[PDB]
Amino acid sequence: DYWYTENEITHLLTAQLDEKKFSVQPAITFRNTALTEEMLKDYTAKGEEKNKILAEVQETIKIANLIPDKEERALMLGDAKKREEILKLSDAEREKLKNDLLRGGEAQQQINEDILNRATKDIKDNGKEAAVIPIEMGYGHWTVLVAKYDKKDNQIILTFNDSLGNSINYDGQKLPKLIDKTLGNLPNKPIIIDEQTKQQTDQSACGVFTVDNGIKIAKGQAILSTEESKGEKGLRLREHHAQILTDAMFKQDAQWIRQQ
Repeated sequence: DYWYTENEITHLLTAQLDEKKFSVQPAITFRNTALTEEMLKDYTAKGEEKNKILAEVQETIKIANLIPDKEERALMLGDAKKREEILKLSDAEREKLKNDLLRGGEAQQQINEDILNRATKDIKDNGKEAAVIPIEMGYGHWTVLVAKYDKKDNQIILTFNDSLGNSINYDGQKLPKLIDKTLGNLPNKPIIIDEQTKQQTDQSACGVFTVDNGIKIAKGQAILSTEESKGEKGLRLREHHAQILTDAMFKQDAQWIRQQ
């Protein structure tokens, strides 16, 4: 509603960036939950180990019901109930479910690398002066990474910002780990510039500033400082974004307009 989806971010960026000079990449997305061997026992535990887990799930349901915050309660309870359903499946189906989960996670990390590499190919081989990559650090936690290339020094430079005021190391250095996995073998290590500019602490505003930061960084212009970001700037940007959207795609203007 208030929260931007990748669809708007991509359109807003494309609409405000010369495609001959700038390439807008599809989003790099990270899960915010870690996969653990213990979590997977929901799929692999059999016999008594399985019975013990089903037992704890059923107890959780009984307690999760009591969580005082209504929104938090619904989330924890819904997930416990889902877990109960999973534990009730056949061993064979729990196994397929686990494999689906692992397949998706593997796809996600390979696709994330491919986007970083494509962005790098764009600025290094295809004449683009910037590649803009929207980065989702978690559900709706939109941030931006802009890739540029100094040919004279054969040097890749990546510029990041998180409008909420987190560093690029947010959530266990997942993004720097990706960058180094993908590009840490280049003749010259990628230089990382973290703008670390807190702009607005509403998670609703992440997509608004992701767009504005990406555009500005792409063009070599200073992003909106903490000072300029105060007040109704997030609103004005959002209104402005709805106009740009309206000047083509009406349904996404209406989305950005909703309250939440």
